[PDB]
Amino acid sequence: VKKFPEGFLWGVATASYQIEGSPLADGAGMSIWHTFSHTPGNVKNGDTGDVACDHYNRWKEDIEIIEKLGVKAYRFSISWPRILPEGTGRVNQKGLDFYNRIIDTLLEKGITPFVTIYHWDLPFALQLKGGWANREIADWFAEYSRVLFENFGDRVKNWITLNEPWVVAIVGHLYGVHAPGMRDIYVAFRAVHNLLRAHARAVKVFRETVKDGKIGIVFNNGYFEPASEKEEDIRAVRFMHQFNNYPLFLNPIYRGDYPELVLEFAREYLPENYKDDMSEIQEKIDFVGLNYYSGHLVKFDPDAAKVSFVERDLPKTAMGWEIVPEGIYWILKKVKEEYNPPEVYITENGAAFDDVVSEDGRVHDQNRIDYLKAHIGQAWKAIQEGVPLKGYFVWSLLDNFEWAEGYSKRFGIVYVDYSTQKRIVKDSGYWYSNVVKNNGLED
Ligand SMILES: OC[C@H]1N/C(=N\O)[C@H](O)[C@@H](O)[C@@H]1O
Ligand SMILES: [Ca+2]
Ligand SMILES: [Ca+2]
Repeated sequence: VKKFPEGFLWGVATASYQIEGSPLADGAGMSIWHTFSHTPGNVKNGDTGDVACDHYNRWKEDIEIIEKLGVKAYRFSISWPRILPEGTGRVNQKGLDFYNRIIDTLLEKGITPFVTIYHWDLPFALQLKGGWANREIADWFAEYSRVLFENFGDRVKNWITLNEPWVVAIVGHLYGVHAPGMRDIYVAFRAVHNLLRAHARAVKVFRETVKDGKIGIVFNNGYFEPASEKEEDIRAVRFMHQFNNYPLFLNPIYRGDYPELVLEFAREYLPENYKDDMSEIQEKIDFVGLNYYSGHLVKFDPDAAKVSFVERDLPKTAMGWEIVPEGIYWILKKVKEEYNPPEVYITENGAAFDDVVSEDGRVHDQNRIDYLKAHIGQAWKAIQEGVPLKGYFVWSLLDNFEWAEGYSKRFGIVYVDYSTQKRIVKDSGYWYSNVVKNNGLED
């Protein structure tokens, strides 16, 4: 048996664009995901968030499923352009109303809300003004955040500024695979820097507006292992960890500069006097959220950021991602070793598999159970070794719009039949309910 600490938080997570649908309802402005997904070629099958899980209408029934499963924390995001259709200026009361109903219902049911302020659905109106490339986004994001704090901070006490700023910056502005779909390395590093500035401004106003609250920030992480003992491969691993994982943002937040290998690689792409902003970027945070899915074997490659991945014969998910549960232990140990944050959450962990509804009307996803069990066990090991891990959130409550992969990839512990919008709790859902009941793993 592996019992967690008594106050441990077990949650499920979603994001607004992935589940809500009705992106233009009730006065909402377009987001960059609306325009990106409506551009032919950008998303598999031409899928969009126009309907998704229809959570905009079905939110009450989905919360009843959270209650049914016995889960006591729900991490969800707020759509910026539902709240401020033009990004700044006009506040849309019906956008506030939508989230107020969710928040009030969660509290009535004793489910703790964790609110992600930004999970990639930037207002299109702000992208026309450069989006994350524009230094002024620190002001725009501070404005938006203040609206949320003033409206919701009486009830919501646990907040996240940004989901995965690395992905926002690099995947959105260097690889061009996510909205706003750009390929410019100078823009991408200015986005990294503005994301830190925006985050820090939001925390600063949080201290004025939610004096009894806690605020943090969420990073994607992978477990990188070297293909050989060659110094060049060891160094390539170090680079991937400093660039792709939490240090890109936590070295600034905790130490006041970007990590060594990031500076070596990218100093020419950063704003000239970027260091002027580092004093503000050090604004104190209450917790760090780490997302974790997969591991990669890495090699130096002069033809590649000089790093290529080496495919391994390891079990994989429907995303093609290698299943390496020890990486969740490694990343937790490493965050403590490097930055010693006072509190850490696993803010996403999960897996996509090819789910089907059998004749019994059930969804038998033993592969998803095995995945979640292995990673939860490794998280438990990290706790035994002193990592201040305070909670774990499964990605996701619901099958949903998987960004550029569209609806083809199912990460839910609840299946969604998109023709009828019927929800079917998967075996992993029943499994996880039992994990919450036992406060850990029982065999
Ligand atoms: O790719 C799965 C999941 N993983 C994520 N980050 O690693 C995103 O936050 C989330 O929106 C996405 O659906
Ligand atoms: Ca109920
Ligand atoms: Ca300064």
